[PDB]
Amino acid sequence: KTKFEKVLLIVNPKAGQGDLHTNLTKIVPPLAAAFPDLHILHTKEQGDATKYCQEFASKVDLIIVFGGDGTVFECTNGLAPLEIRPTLAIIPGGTCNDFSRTLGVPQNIAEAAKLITKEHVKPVDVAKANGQHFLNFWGIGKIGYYLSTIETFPVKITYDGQVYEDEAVLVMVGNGEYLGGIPSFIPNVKCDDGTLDIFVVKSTGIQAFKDYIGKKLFEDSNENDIFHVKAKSIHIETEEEKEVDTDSSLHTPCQIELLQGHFTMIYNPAVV
Repeated sequence: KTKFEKVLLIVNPKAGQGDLHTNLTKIVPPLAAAFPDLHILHTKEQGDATKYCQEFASKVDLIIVFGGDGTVFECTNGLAPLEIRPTLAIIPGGTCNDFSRTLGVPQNIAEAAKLITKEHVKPVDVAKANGQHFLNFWGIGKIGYYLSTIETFPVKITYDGQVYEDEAVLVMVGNGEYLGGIPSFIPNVKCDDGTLDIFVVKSTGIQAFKDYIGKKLFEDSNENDIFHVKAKSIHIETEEEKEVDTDSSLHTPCQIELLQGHFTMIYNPAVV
């Protein structure tokens, strides 16, 4: 007997290295075997995943998304503002699959589908920036590309009553544990620790920051060239309005809040 009476699987037909038929041979059978009421819908256009989430949110217990970061993000945005939000699961169908990695989901899609079958679920925090939800990151100054080509601007940050003023080349607020297919360069960021990670690279910390990239660090290095703190309530102000990037249209100034345990998600306890 399962804890998910009704299941929806959303499929992006474009997703996955291989072709639709081959992908579906890998993921559907274990799901169909495990869940006696399973509804499968293909997306057709941008926005469909969001609409399916919103339509089935009160009707199913588990929503599974097969697709890349864009499709996953459609789901996050679809579900986050709703009063009733089923458990969510991801089968990685893009190149980065940042949030699936955060949950320790196998990148082999057959293995990812079988994982869902084990029904291991945990609460995950969801961020809100100026009334916009994000799962992974908020940044001023997507990630897979910006890193590859890795000027200064003043910033003022208030976070739980304290403040930080300085000249920064990059400002980020992290929730997810992976960015651009690899471990987040923000040390000890966690999707479920009840706080957000502020990470600032100062005009002078470019070199040091280059060093952080790639590594999974747990302690900080350059308190002088890089500012890193954890906070629950964050306000970021700049000299001139700047544009914001997330997992979208925001811009400074900006208030950020964290919704603790807002989603429940399937994950891999053998890895995370």
